Amino acid sequence: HMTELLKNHVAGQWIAGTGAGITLTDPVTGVALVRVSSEGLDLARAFSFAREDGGAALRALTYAQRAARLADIVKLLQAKRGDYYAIATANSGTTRNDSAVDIDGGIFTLSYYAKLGASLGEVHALRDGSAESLSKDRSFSAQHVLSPTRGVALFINAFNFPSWGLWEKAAPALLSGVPVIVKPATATAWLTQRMVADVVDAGILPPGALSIICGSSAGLLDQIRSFDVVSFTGSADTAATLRAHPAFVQRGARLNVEADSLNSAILCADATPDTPAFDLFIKEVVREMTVKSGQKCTAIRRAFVPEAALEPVLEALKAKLAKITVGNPRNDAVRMGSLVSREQYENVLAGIAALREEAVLAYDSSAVPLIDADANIAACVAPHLFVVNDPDNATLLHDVEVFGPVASVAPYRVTALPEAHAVALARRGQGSLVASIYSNDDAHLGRLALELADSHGRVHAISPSVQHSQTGHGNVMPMSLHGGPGRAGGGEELGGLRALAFYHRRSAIQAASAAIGTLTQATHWPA
Amino acid sequence: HMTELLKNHVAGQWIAGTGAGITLTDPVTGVALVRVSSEGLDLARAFSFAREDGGAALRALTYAQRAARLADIVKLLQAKRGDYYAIATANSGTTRNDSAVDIDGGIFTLSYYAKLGASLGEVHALRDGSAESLSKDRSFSAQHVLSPTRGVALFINAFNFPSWGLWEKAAPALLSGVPVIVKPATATAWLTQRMVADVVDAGILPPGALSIICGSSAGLLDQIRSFDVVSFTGSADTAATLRAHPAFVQRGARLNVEADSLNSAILCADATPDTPAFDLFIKEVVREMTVKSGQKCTAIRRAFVPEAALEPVLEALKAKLAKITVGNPRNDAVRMGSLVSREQYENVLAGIAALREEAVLAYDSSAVPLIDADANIAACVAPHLFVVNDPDNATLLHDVEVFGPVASVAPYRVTTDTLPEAHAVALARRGQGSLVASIYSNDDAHLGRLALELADSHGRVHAISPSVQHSQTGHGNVMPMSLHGGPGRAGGGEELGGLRALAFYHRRSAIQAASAAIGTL
Ligand SMILES: NC(=O)C1=CN([C@@H]2O[C@H](COP(=O)(O)OP(=O)(O)OC[C@H]3O[C@@H](n4cnc5c(N)ncnc54)[C@H](OP(=O)(O)O)[C@@H]3O)[C@@H](O)[C@H]2O)C=CC1
Ligand SMILES: NC(=O)C1=CN([C@@H]2O[C@H](COP(=O)(O)OP(=O)(O)OC[C@H]3O[C@@H](n4cnc5c(N)ncnc54)[C@H](OP(=O)(O)O)[C@@H]3O)[C@@H](O)[C@H]2O)C=CC1
Repeated sequence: HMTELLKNHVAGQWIAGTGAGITLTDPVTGVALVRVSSEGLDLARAFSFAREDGGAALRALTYAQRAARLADIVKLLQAKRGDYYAIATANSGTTRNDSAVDIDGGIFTLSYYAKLGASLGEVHALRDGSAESLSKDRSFSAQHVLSPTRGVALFINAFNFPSWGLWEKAAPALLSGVPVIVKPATATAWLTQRMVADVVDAGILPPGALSIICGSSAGLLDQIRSFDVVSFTGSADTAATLRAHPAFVQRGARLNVEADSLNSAILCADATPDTPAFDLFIKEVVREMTVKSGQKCTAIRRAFVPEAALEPVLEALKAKLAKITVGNPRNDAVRMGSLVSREQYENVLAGIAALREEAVLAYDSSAVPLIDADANIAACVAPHLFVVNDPDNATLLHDVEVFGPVASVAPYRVTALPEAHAVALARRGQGSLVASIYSNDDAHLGRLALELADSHGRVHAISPSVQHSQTGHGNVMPMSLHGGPGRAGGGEELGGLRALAFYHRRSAIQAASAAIGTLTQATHWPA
Repeated sequence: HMTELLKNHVAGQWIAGTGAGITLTDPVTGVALVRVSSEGLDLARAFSFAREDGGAALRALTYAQRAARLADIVKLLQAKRGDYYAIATANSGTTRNDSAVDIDGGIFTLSYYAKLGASLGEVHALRDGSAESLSKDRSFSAQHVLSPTRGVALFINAFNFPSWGLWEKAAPALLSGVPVIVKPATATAWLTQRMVADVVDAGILPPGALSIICGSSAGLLDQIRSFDVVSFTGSADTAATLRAHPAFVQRGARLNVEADSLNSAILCADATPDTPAFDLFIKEVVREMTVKSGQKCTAIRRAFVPEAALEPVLEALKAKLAKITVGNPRNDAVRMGSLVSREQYENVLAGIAALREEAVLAYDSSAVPLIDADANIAACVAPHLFVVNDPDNATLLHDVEVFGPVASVAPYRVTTDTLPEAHAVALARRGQGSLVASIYSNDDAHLGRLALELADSHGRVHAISPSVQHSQTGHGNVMPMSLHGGPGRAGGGEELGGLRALAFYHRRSAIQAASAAIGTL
C-alpha cells in the first residue's frame, strides 16, 4: 500500500494521473505524505472546458455576484483552517506563525478582494476613467471600458506559498470573471490541492471556474491561446524558458512574471546605534531572514549600513539571531523550522559555500543541535550572516541569491541624500521586489523612497512613529502593488483595483452622447 | 550621381552609414529621392549615449519643462510644413488631404501631449491614485507612484505614417523623460529623418534625447537592455520574430506590438437604404478603403450588412467608388494616390489574387486610365471590392489581410428574438482580435449596447449615427485621447489614450511609510 494519490480537477471532474506519481515528503521527518501525477490527462478538454463553460458561467455573473462567491470561499477556508495547519506543518516544515503567513495571509487576501469586489457593483463591464469630448459641440465623445478576457488564467506557482500564491492570484482572476487553472509547485502541492478540493466540493463556483493540475507541466503552455493569461512565480531562469514559448511569442498570450530578487534594507545615516530606528532595523533584518527560513521572494538579502555603523550592526544582529532556535515546528520552543525540501537544503548549503568565497561569515549557528529533529534527515539550515566589506567591487553580493535564512551586510560611504551610495548599491540588484529604509526622521523618508522607486516595486519605510503599525518588509499587503522591474520579472500583481487590468481588455468607445450614456449605465467603478 | 545620403543621428552626432546605401523612390514617378544607410554605426555607443546622457538630461527636467519643449517642437514643425508636404508627395505618393493625416495628425498629437504635460507640473514623478491607510490609527499609509524608466525607447515604425508614427510614440516617451531612438521603415524614412533633423538642429531637446537610425536593423535589439522599451508597428510575422529576441525573452525589456488587423464595419438591422445611417456607412467604407490607398492599420477590411441590405449596399459602394479618381497626387482632380512602393503594389496585387480564390470581385476600376501617371511605373492600385456570400464557412475573409484599397462585404443573419446584430458580432470576433470595429445605426442608444458586445475583441469601437454625422472623428483616425491597439491578432498592445500612454514609459511602485512622509510625496 502507498500514500494517497491526489486527484486533478479538470473539465469539471476529479481525474487521477496515471503511473506511480511523484511523492511529496515531510522536510523535517522525511515521512512520505501524498503523491501527485498529471500523466495522461486530456489537456485539450481541461483547457476548453475552463475557457468555454467556466468563462461563460463566470461572465454571466456580475462583479458583485462573483465577489459574493469569494466571500463564501473565505468562510469555507476559515472553517477548515485546522486541516490546513496540519498539512502545512507536515508538507512545509514551518512553525505555526510561519504557516499562518501562507494560510491566514491567503484568506486575508481573498477576503480583501471579496470586499473590494462588492464595490465593483451589479454590472458586467468596468468603467475606465471618464468620458472625453471629441467634438466642439460635445455631440461625439469617448469612454473607455474594461471587459473580461475570453480566456483562462493559468497560474504556475512557487513552492513557498501553496495557499497565498493561489488566492493572491485567484481572487482578482475570479472577480474579473476569468476561469482559473492552477498548477502548484510539486513539492508543496498538497495544501493547494486540498483547498481547491474543498472549494470545488462545496460547489460555490460554477463548473469550470476552478481547475487544478499537479505533477508534470508538460503540454500546458501548448494549450494556451491568444486571450489567455499566465501568471508565473519562481526562478528568473525558468521565467526566460517560459517566455520563449509559442504561446507568448506567436500567440501573444499575456504573461506576468515574479522572479529572483535581492531585496535591500537600508539603514539611514541618522539611525545610529543610540536611536530607536537602529533597533527597528536589526529586528526587521532578523525577521526577514528567519520567517519561513528566509523562503519569501521579498526577504531581505542585502543590508546596507553606514561604515561607522557596520560593527554595531553585526554585533546587534548576532545577538538577536542567537535567540532563533531551529528544529521541528511541532515543538513550541522552535522559532524557525525547515526549508521546504532536502533538495532546497542542498541548494541553500551550496549557495552559502559560494557566498563564503567572497564574504566573511559573521554568524552561523549550524553547530547548535536541532530541537526534536535529526540534522541528517531534516532540511533545517541555521541562519547565516555574511559581511561584504567592499560592496562596490563585490562579485557575488549583488548577483547571487540564496533562498534560505541567509543575508549579507555591507557598509556604504555616507554622502545629495546621505544614503546616495546605498541607493546606487541597491540598484546593483538589477531590479527588485522591495527595498526597506530605516530612519528616525519621517521628513527624510519620502525623498529617499522616491530615489529607490524606479528600481523597486515597493519601498517600505520603517521609523519610530510606525513601530506598531508598519506592515513588515516582506509581507505583501494586497492593497499595494507586488512585483518589480528587471530581475524581479517586470511584473505587477495586487495593488487592489490595479490587479484587474491583467484579466481585462481595455477598449475605447467613441460615439454619440446618448450611446455613451447607455453604455455607461452598464458600467461601474469605485469612487 | 548621386542623391543625398541621409545621416543618422547617434550619440549626439550626425553620422553617415557606409556603402552605397538604399535608395528611396517616388512611388508615382519612379524618381530617386534620397538614400539611407546604417552600415558601420557604433550601436553600443548610440544606445549608451541615449540611455546615460539622454536619460539623465531628460530626467533632470520636470514634466512641465519637457512639455514646454514639446510645445516648441510643435511650433517648429508647424513652420516647416511646406517642406514636409513636398517630401510626403514625392516619397509617399499621397494626396494633400492624405499627407495631412500623417503631417498634421502628427503635429496635433504632439501638441495634445504638450498640453496634457503642462498640467503635470514641476515634479519628477507622478502619483498613481490616492494615499491609502494601512493601519487602524492611520499612522502607516501607502501611495503609489510612477517613475521614468532608466532606459531608452526604441521605435521600429511602419512605412505608412513616417510623421505620425514618430510623434504618436515620441510625445508620451519624451513627456515621460525617456530618450527616443526612432527606426522608421526604409521606404518612407525621409520625412521622419527630416523632422528629427529639424528638431535636432534647433537644439530644443538635450543631446541624447532624440536619435534616428535608418537602413538595416541588424544589431539594434542586441543593444536593448532590461529597463528599455520597444514599440513595433507592422506585420504579425515580423512581430513574432521580434518577440523571440533575447532582449525580451531573456532580458525582459518591454515590447508593444501593433500588427495586422481585419477591422470590421457593421451595418445595423435598422439602417435600411431609406435611412440616413445607411449613407453614413457607405461613405465611411469608401473613405477607409481609399485614404492613403487603404494603407492604414485601422482601415475597414470586412463590412458586415444584413442579408436584406446586401444588394443595395454593393450598388451604393460601386456608385461611390466610381467617383474615386486615381493617379498623380500633384493633380488636384485626383482623389487617391499611390501605394508607398512598387514592391507594395506587387504585394497588394498578390493579395487581391489570393482573396479572389474564395470571393467574388464586385468592383475593380483597374482599367480606368490613371491621371498623370504611367501604370508601368507607378504603384497605383485601384479600389477593389469583394463579396463573400457565406462568411461562416469563409476561410480567407477572416484571416487574409490586403494592405491596400481593398475590402470585402458579407451578409449577416439578423436575429429576430430576445441584439439584431448578434451574428455580425460573432463574425467580427472571427478576425481573432482587431484594432477597431465601427457600427452604424439611426438609434444612438442601441449603439451603446452593441458597442459593449464588441469591446472584448476590439481595442476601439467607433459608432456612427445621424446625430454625429458632422462630429464623428472617422473609423480609421486615431484620436490621441483614445486608446490605440487591440487584443489577439492586432498585437495585444496599447498606445495613446491620453495619460494612459505614460504607463509604458514608467515603473509603478508602492511606497509604504509613516503618513507624514506619504502626504508630501
Ligand atoms: N540555485 C537555485 O536553484 C535557486 C533557486 N531559487 C528558487 O527556486 C524556487 C522554485 O522551485 P522550482 O523547480 O525549483 O524552480 P522554478 O521557478 O520552476 O519554480 C517555479 C514553478 O515553475 C514550474 N516549472 C518549472 N519548470 C517549468 C517548465 N519548464 N515549464 C513549466 N513550468 C515549470 C515549477 O513546477 P514544479 O515545482 O512542479 O517543478 C515550479 O512550481 C523559486 O521560488 C526560486 O526562488 C532561488 C535562488 C537560487
Ligand atoms: N502577404 C503580404 O504581402 C504581407 C504584407 N505585410 C505588410 O508588411 C508591412 C511591413 O513590412 P515592410 O516594412 O516591408 O518591412 P518588414 O516588416 O520586414 O520590416 C519592418 C521593419 O521591422 C524591421 N525588422 C525586421 N526584422 C527585424 C529584427 N529581427 N530586428 C529588428 N528589426 C527588424 C525592419 O528592419 P530592416 O530595414 O532591417 O528590414 C523594418 O524596420 C506591414 O505594414 C504590412 O502591410 C504583412 C503581412 C503579409
